[PDB]
Amino acid sequence: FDCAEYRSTNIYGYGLYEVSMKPAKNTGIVSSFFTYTGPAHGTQWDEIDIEFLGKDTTKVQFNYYTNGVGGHEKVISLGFDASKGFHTYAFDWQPGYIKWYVDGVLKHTATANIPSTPGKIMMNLWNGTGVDDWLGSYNGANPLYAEYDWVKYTSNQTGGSFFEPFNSYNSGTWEKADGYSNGGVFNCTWRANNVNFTNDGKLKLGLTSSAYNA
Ligand SMILES: [Ca+2]
Repeated sequence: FDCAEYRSTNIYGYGLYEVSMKPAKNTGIVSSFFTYTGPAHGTQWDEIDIEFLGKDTTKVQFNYYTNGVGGHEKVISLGFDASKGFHTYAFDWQPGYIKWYVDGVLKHTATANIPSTPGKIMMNLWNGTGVDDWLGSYNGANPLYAEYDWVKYTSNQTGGSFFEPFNSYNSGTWEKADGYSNGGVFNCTWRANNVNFTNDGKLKLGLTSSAYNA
């Protein structure tokens, strides 16, 4: 299977992160929005997530890692099927807390071990393996798509905030991952061809089958 990941070329720190998106629905996959940095960037592993388990798009899972330590999962019931339309998700990441919101309403707050290292803004869609209890077993359904209408970041004591509407590939600010696979539980290869932009200005990530899957 071929999957998709769009990520920022620069790094960002404390500030408010907002994304308007519509994840994909299907057992075995994840659609997400998150910050990430790690060792392959000579840092501790720090990440804040917003993930939709395709197995149940009426819920959202929040998590974060500080120095490679995770285990802060929090699943919340949205009260709607995220896969049916665009909603705004966000997290405000400050030195002493992380607050997550859904359509402007505070849904969860974390204060233990909040991360500090700026990371890149990443969005991806993939099928997993080896973690059937968490994601459900992937049944090869394809093609599947996750859509993003816009990303906005408001820096604290940082430099530049930005607004990205996804009208087209802005390669000066983002990159499409290509030709490698994260390995581990990610059971697909990232492909730049699977990162596309629709006509009405949405980022569209696709999950498709490869020759050996048919
Ligand atoms: Ca847009």
